[PDB]
Amino acid sequence: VEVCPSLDIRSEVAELRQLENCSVVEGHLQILLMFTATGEDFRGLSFPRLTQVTDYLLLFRVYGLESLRDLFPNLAVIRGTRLFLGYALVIFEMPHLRDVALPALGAVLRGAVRVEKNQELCHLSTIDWGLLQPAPGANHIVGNKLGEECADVCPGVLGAAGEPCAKTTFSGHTDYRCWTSSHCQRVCPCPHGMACTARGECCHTECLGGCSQPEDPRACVACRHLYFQGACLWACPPGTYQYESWRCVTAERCASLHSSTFGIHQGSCLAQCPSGFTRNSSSIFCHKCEGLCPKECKVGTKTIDSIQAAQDLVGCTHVEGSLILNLRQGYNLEPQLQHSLGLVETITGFLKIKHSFALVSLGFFKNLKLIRGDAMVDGNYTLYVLDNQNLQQLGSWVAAGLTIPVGKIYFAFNPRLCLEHIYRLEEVTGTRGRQNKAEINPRTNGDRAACQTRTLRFVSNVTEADRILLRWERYEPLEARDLLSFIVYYKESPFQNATEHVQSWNLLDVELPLSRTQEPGVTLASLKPWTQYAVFVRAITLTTEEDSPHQGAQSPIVYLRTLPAAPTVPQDVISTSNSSSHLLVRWKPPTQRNGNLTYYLVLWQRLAEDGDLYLNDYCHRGLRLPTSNNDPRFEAQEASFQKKFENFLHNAITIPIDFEIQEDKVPRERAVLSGLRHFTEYRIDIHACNHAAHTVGCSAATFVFARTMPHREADGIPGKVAWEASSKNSVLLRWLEPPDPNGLILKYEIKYRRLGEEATVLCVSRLRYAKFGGVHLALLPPGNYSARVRATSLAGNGSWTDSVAFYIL
Amino acid sequence: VEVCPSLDIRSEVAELRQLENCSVVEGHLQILLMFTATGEDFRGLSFPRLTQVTDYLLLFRVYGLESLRDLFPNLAVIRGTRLFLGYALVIFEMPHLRDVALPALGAVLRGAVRVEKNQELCHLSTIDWGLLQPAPGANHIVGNKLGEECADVCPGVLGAAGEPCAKTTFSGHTDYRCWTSSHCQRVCPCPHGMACTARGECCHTECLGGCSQPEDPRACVACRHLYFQGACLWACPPGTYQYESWRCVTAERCASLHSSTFGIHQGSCLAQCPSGFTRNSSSIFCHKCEGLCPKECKVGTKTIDSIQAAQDLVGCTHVEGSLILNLRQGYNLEPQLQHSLGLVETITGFLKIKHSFALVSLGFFKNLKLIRGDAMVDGNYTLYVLDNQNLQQLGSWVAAGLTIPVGKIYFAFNPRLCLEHIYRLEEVTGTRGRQNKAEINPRTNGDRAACQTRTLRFVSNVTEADRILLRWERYEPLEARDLLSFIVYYKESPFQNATEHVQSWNLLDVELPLSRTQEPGVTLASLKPWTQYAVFVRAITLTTEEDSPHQGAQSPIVYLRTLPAAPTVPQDVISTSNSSSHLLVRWKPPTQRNGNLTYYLVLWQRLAEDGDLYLNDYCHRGLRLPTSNNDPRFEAQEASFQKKFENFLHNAITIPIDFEIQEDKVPRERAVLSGLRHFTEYRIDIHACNHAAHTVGCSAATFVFARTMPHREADGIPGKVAWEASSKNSVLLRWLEPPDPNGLILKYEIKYRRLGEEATVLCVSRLRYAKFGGVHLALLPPGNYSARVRATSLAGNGSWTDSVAFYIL
Repeated sequence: VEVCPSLDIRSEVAELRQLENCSVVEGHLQILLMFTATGEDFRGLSFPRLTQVTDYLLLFRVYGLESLRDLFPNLAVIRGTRLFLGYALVIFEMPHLRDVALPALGAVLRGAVRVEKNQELCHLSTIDWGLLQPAPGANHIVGNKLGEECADVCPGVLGAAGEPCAKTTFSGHTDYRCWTSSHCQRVCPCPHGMACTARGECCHTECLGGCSQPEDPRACVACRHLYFQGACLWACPPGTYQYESWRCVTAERCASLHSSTFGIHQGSCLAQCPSGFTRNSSSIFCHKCEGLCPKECKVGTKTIDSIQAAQDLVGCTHVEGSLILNLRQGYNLEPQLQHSLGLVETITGFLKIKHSFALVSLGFFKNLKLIRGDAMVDGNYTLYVLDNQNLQQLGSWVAAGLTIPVGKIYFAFNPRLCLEHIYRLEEVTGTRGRQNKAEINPRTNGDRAACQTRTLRFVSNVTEADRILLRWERYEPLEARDLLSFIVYYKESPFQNATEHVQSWNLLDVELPLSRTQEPGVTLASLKPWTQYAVFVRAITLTTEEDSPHQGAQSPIVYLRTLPAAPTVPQDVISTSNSSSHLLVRWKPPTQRNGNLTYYLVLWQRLAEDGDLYLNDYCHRGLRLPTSNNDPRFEAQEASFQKKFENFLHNAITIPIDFEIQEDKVPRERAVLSGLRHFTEYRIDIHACNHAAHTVGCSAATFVFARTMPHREADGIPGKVAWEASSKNSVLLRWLEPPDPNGLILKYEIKYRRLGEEATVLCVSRLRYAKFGGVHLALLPPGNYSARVRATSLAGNGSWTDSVAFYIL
Repeated sequence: VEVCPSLDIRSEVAELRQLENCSVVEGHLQILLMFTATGEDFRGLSFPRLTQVTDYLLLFRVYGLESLRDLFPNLAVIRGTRLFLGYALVIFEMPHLRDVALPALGAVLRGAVRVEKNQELCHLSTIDWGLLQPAPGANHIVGNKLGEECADVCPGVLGAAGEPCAKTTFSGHTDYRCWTSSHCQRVCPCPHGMACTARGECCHTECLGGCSQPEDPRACVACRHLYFQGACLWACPPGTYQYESWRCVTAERCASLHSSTFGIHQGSCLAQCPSGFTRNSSSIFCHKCEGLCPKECKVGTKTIDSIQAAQDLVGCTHVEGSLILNLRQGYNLEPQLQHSLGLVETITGFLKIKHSFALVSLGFFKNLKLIRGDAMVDGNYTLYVLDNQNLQQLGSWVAAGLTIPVGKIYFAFNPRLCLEHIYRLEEVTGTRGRQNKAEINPRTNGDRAACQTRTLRFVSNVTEADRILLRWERYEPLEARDLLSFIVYYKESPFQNATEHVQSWNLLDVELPLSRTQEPGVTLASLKPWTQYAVFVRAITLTTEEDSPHQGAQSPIVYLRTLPAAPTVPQDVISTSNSSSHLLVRWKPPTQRNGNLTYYLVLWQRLAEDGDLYLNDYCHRGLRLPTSNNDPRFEAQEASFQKKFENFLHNAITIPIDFEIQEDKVPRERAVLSGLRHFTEYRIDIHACNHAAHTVGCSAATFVFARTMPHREADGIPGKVAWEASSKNSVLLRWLEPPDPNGLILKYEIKYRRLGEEATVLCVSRLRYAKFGGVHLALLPPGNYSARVRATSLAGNGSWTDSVAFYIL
């Protein structure tokens, strides 16, 4: 019945009293921030006549509210046309709340239900939103009281208050459905979407929530689809039109309800027609737009100071007022402004542009056509461009596109706006005799900048490893004085796309020589080898004469490439041995390729064992034997030291040409070395390479030391150990040295023992063995003895050999 | 004998051949980067006559070098006057090296020894640097071959080559000292610092390394302190002077050895006198400087493009040439340039300054006094200042400090340099009629900028929570046209120190109104509450007239403070209960104080237990009982939701004014609550506060829920359980309810059993107990029975009571 628009209530229980004359809310109902409220105030407060909310219901921090069983005892239908971030029912941070208690709630047509952060509210898990919501899968009910902490008691089940009611399943829990401990959900047997009554018989289909009589559209308490004159209908009668997607009102009635921009397109009296539809003065029909929507925006004198300030005028076509641009802190604002401004076609007031240090061009007014100037600046000025430090192009809204009915233009203190553009604008405007001098006079605008940009062509280029010399043709300063100097912009551009005038570039001044020959030239230095550089030049040609054509000149962006140099040393060289005659090497590409990497030059050299291990006794002073490589591969002073030695290595180059260095070339970053000796150390040099036949050469070495795996039977003693007895209790035992041991042999451990007793061992060094060709045994009891021999090499212990038996008498 | 200056050898074994005519090196000997070298080349190469190196010895990547026993068989003394980063002997990354082998090395007077990354070099740990170095604690010997991997064999100990030698301790290892397997260290018994001979008798004290005859200074092979004519002396004879800290040469001899800037101060013929000493044309004595050192620097035409380019001229006083300044990319270069330039007093050539976009002032020439202009720019120009976009002050090198003998000055295209400074410079120079017009004419320099800075005083200030209104006195534009507008710089400065003109400031343009009243004014907005802002204003007053005094005006930096507002909600509230009647609360300060925090308002409210737990049976459908608080304290859609509710709370304020809210004020960020009930829940609201008597008020609540600890004996049943028998086998057992249970009682578990058999239990709800005041027992065999009762509350189980005995017949 009553319109009752969307309303918000805060801070006062008395403020709640604006719902006495309310029946259905044509919006959203918000109740929030109730600090000075107790249970006594809410116990005696009720709104029984409220029965429908259109948009959504929000409750937030309403102190002292125990339950909603008294506030909304008849709230049946929540339309949910407009959603609070997708939620039609929000109950957030509500102390003293215990149960939702909406016994008369029939359905929620659209929207999710969010009930979060109510540490005292429970009695929620005992209800199903399936009968209420069409999709109760979007509900977000977390943070409340623990479900098992409170007993979700419905009037049935146990010895509760009284008569029970129906039970339903929501998420596999076929349990009783109850709102509170006294009132439970009204569930009646009939197909979905049909309100019922006290008798239980479900009413007419168009009914929603409840009804007074069965099978009667006029008896509905809330029309499901459309409402009109106490009747429920699928669509409005032909004499009416839809409103708020929930009621029917005549064209005049809905026109009065919105009392200029409202429209009734497609059977719906909306506040504004959507894109492509508009109306001006005819009957209230949103007809199709021709090619665009002529949106009209009204501002008195809108001052623009940034992109956001101009974002208000987006989509505007006819501006009813004046514009005052002032953009000093921005940068590259042309695209953003063109996004915001540029659909404007007519400006009723003046246009002014002051102190726009960031406005390179006025090209964001492409569709600007008319400046009527009904309201104009003091002194009778319509276009007022003043103090623009760098404004060159002035845009393309010229050549009969413009017309200015009344007022004069005023260009002052625009140094980089040469007078040809302003004179062209005056010519195409059609008003020339309206103004006078001192308004477009020179000495303030038109100097400095150029009008006709000439072209300077590079004559000579020389490229070095870290230096580029350029020479362009000499450009005479036309006018005699015309003090000029060139400025070269050079930057590092990996690709062949670059933009002029814009920082990223490197600027370098060059004064031209005073002669006819020896063109200006320039020598860029400190450039990385094999790097593409974008270079161009520009003439400054600043002059002070009154009437003179500036005619600045510049050059196209040209891309040059420096000569390649030797690359850096390979990094992280890892060597391993998976066999007794093979080596595997891996590494990483150099940190500075300095060209196109082609391959890696790998050299390996066999290293002879040091003479230290040869001539000395090893029966005493044992050492830690070397092990084969098994690497798993499947502060300021120190830094200065490494930096100095890196600078030393920077000048190191390599010409790609028991001790014999063997070389190979490997395309990938991994190498396999074969044909190596067993248990012999090798030094590996790895140099990254590129096109070095004509270049300085390959990189420097990154040598590592790798030892191959020992052989299993390289220590085996050839032949059989021989014996020679003597009459003086001594015996000589002779055995031949192994032919190819693991590097070298160290000692001989001979095991001898008399038959029956324990075993004895003896260590003999190489010199002692070679002195007599074997070992001597003396001062032993007579009898039959047995002896065994074994060789020991750098790899480790050898293999025992066949025993020899001798006799002593 | 031979001078043999410091030399570096690279890349060629033949390049090593520059030491045949060398006896003592007057510098450092570097041997590095020997790629194409094998052991055969070095086996037949020796330098027996080299016996001393002054600075240091460096070896780096000399392939094929096995030992230095043949390269330097007589190198005895390393002076170490100049150190390679503190090291006198460096051997880095040396493949094929096996042993250092410096048998004749006597001592290293100064410097550490570094031997790193020699995977094949060993035979180092068997030597002591104590007899060689005065402090062998600075040695850095890591990364070589493992000490235990190779046998440090000296000619003694085991069955080595031959005659042994002495043993010494270095780091607690009293072991033999040996250079190689054939030659060991020469150690002779005598006090330190005394060379000995083959006989072993230590020679004269002045001897070092070795000697030919004992007790003879003329027999030394290398003089320890000073050398002169084959004699070793502590100091030079009076007819000579020191050189390189190692020899004596006459004044004429050392003058010829340095053949202009050399000096012989304090008995040492140095290449240049230190700070405070200099000589010009007299005898070669570095006398004391008067107040500064007149360092003279010669440059032809030095072009400066950055601070580093000007750092060459540091410390220069008399510049012999011309200077061409060009600083376009820098910022705030005045201090750095004053550090570099500023000691210059005379410039023989011209001075030119072109395109210096970063040169605000010429104040970095404080000591500049004369510009002779021997070499001068074309057109007879000595001072050539051109195209300086923002150059105002021109420095303080004026007022008779300057004089220009010949040439003219030329100031052009300096917009921000008003003509008064240039005219003053011309007046103090003394040359006015030398020049003419078109060289200091207006229309290029002197416009835009001001000369006499006026003062604008703020008239009115109004401060709001997030808005500041200012009004300053109206400044008429003197000259009629004089188009002017004010610019206000405002920034957030916590303290009262700030610098003008410099970005950090926020710029805002203000056009002055066209009237006599209503001073210009400005309204800064979007400002944080209770934040100090530095504000000042500046008049632009740009004009185009020929002869007019610009007379710009600005205002002093004034600091304003905005009004305070309510603070944010306290964060991270943690509540706990350490007792049955106390609560402890902690939190954190608000993220935005919005003033000076004074205290926290803490409210607590007792929460009654929900009526759900009262009227329902608890013998079935058990729940999870609540637990007392024991907290240990010793996506886009969600974010938008929280943001919207934070915006809702932003307008929430709190006036600092079974259900009773009790309030308190706490200065610290922690509160203690006492006098609470046992096992009763409490809601705690915490609001940060500040001076809110006149402000909008305190912050919003941050309530938490806390339950006190349960009482130990609150469930105890008062009195004694009574019994009443009946003739129909039934008995009634009555017990009184506990007076103050933990919240509420839930059920009664009564335990009864016949004497002899097992025990039985029975559950009774509150309603059943209250129906008859107790429990009933029926249908039991006759006999003497005993029963016990217990109470159960929300906290948990209670305490058992005294039993009651009854009889059935």
